[PDB]
Amino acid sequence: VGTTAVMVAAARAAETDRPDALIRDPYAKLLVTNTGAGALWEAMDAEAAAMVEHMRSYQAVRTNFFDTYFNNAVIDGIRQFVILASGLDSRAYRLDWPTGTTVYEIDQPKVLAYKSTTLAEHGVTPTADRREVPIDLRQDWPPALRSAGFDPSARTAWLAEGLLMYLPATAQDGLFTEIGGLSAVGSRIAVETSPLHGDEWREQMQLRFRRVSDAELIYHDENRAVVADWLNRHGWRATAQSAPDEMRRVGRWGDGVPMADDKDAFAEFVTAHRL
Repeated sequence: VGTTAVMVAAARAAETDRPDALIRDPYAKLLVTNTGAGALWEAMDAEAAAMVEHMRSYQAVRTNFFDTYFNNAVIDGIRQFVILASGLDSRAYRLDWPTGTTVYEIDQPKVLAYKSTTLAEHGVTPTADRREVPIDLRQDWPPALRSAGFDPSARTAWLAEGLLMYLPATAQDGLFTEIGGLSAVGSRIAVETSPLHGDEWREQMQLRFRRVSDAELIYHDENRAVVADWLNRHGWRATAQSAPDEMRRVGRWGDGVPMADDKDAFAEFVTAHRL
């Protein structure tokens, strides 16, 4: 399990522990006790403190956004879901799924094995029809998804959280092309984009974070396609909500964190419907 997947699960666990929790992930603590970096993340001036509060709030708001997306897909009758690079995401376990729902998780086999076994040791299994698809997304993943039972003729809700910023710009295009090729009319996708001008942020976040213990986007590319624009010319109707706009909407934006005035330092949450 990567460092990033642990950190964001730790954030969800931290949110969940509060009385005023925006989201509740009963499985996140379980999942980061059993790696050991959520001891550090569980443990961890104004700018520095504002950075830790931002990490927690951004993850809460992001989680709430994608949860709402899946919940609304369920309401709209969609019964096939795909979580791309599912990591430590516990949505297949914690969200309410109607009978007849299938939820595919695609990620590398060691990540999937860690999550399922860790959850088992705690007596946790899913109620919904959860299907693992062990493959790397930079490789030929569509046949793997199909062999797991995926029906391309059915409406799908796809999720790509915390992924694109860790993929080379050329990989992003190929990913979306494959998704389009597997998507029936009325399918949807929600994705967290890579920030428009956003490698610098991780460094002042790394620096502020490194003072908290005491006590990088290697693929950042100026030529990366804008996601909403790309989807809107490849068979989708796509719109974007900036992460700061979303954080403001629910009263969770702290303007005290460095680069607060730079909306380009933050992801957008793009939602799209297949035409």
